[PDB]
Amino acid sequence: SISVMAYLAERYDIWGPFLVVAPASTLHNWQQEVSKFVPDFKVLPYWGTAADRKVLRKFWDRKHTTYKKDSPFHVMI
DNA sequence: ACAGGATGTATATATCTGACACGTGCCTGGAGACTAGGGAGTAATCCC
Repeated sequence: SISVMAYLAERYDIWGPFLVVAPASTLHNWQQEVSKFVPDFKVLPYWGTAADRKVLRKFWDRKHTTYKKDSPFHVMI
């Protein structure tokens, strides 16, 4: 799946809004998988408080419509 | 009025979040020992 995202990210240069969703036990290992294989392009999780949700989604929620985001954050996990 | 398929219930598990709860670093106001000025206690006494 990460290979699919990387291929259609930087062969066809749309490095994309990425949205991986899974059970909430595995996601730290998913963070480690992202951290191994593509820290070249970045990632952003959510775990905790609803206030933490509200503050983190401000530095998440799409910020820019046109290109993809021209982002410092493009993988919601 | 009866048949059929919807929703409802039941017993047992599971995950995941919310609004509480408890736990700890650390300042400053309370406690202790002290003196001495003095308001208060107290006997005395005029007299309303």
